[PDB]
Amino acid sequence: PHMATGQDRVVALVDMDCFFVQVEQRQNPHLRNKPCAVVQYKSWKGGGIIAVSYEARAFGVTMSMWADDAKKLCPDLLLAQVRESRGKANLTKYREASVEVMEIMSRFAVIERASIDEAYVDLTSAVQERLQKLGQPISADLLPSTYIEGLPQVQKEGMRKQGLFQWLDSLQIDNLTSPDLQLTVGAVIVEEMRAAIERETGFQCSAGISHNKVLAKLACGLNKPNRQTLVSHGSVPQLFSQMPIRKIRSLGGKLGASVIEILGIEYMGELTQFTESQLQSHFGEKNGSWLYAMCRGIEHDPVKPRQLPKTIGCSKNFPGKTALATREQVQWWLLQLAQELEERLTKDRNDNDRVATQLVVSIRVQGDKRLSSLRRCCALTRYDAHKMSHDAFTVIKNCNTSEWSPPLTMLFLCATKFSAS
DNA sequence: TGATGACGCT
DNA sequence: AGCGTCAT
Ligand SMILES: Nc1ccn([C@H]2C[C@H](O)[C@@H](COP(=O)(O)OP(=O)(O)OP(=O)(O)O)O2)c(=O)n1
Ligand SMILES: [Ca+2]
Ligand SMILES: [Ca+2]
Repeated sequence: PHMATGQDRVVALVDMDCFFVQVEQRQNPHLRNKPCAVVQYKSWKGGGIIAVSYEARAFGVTMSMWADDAKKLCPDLLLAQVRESRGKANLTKYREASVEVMEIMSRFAVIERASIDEAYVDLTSAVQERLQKLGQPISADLLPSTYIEGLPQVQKEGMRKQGLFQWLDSLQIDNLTSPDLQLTVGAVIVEEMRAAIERETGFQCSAGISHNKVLAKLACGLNKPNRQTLVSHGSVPQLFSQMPIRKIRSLGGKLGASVIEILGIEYMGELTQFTESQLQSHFGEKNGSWLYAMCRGIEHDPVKPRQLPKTIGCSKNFPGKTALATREQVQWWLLQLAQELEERLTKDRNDNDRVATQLVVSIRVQGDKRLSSLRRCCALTRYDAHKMSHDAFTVIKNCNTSEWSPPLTMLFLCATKFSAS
């Protein structure tokens, strides 16, 4: 009676399907329902693919594939190019499409912007309200695109409905504090949210509904595209019993590899065999407690009330022979970046009633193994591109070993530390 | 041959 | 503060 079960909140994660592709398909109907991809920089191997329609994925086309290589798998692949301004990729169209979706989501609940195409939603309050509206049963008709993970327990839609039926058939609708009922009502609301997003933007999305952010995110990916998935507390032991550790958000990197290496396990469920102290011993007090709870389906990270980015940045690589070797080059490109940055900052100030107060300048030198050879901050007191680019140079001036030596393979300008205005 | 953006550590 | 990790 004193063991927490992490069933206190209803949390959703809404993620747009093949997002940059949908933005380009809305604009150009010729791309709709076709194997297509979004690329940046046409000149090297046809350009780098950064988003892929589900039709193209069926041919094996992936992110981070050169377009020329993708065409070997999928000869009729259609392409849309990222806009280029001031000599660099410009992502404005996708950021603006993002604002369309985020503003719609914000009508339903306060959201946390987690990326350009996804947000978490805390629906706990909304669910309580809808529950008061309700002791009536919940019809399957209200969950037309919802999967219940773990159920049923020979066509795709047939399986979905059978699982949904088993779920609804055993719900206790007379209990307003039932976690399973709360999740179900959550899923009804997310059906409504996803309907509004598609009606008002044209964009389809997937979603996960569970009791916390990590499970919601995991759920979202289980049935994509254009579907949503409910992961109940009860579904966790079976789900985690064969779930590779790397699939869980934040464990896809070196920490996750060390969990696998040090403990000699493969699946998230196997973590339950360790005491909290054992896990803290290996991975630190914070990670240890987090893992101990998370492998039990429990996580407390709040949905933060933030739908605007906290930083506004401009970045460009200069690979191989294109590395910047003269001061005229370095200053010209700092200026190009500063000009895009000023543009976005001025728009931000008018839209969002805030001003950035710190400019961060980051570079990479040719032979450096680190992604950043220098990261330095200075004051950002005026939205002026020439001043920002001049300040950036001043701050990286002493890096030159010299004519710029070694040549620079990356420049980065980032506006940070916003204050109300 | 990429362009971002959040958060943790000392 | 500057660096790193993780991700999208
Ligand atoms: N390494 C990456 C990953 C993504 N994106 C951009 C392109 C994507 O369209 C968008 C959202 O990324 P997702 O990882 O959510 O992938 P998609 O939305 O493209 O596909 P899915 O339907 O699998 O979510 O962000 C990017 O520029 N670089
Ligand atoms: Ca997506
Ligand atoms: Ca995403």
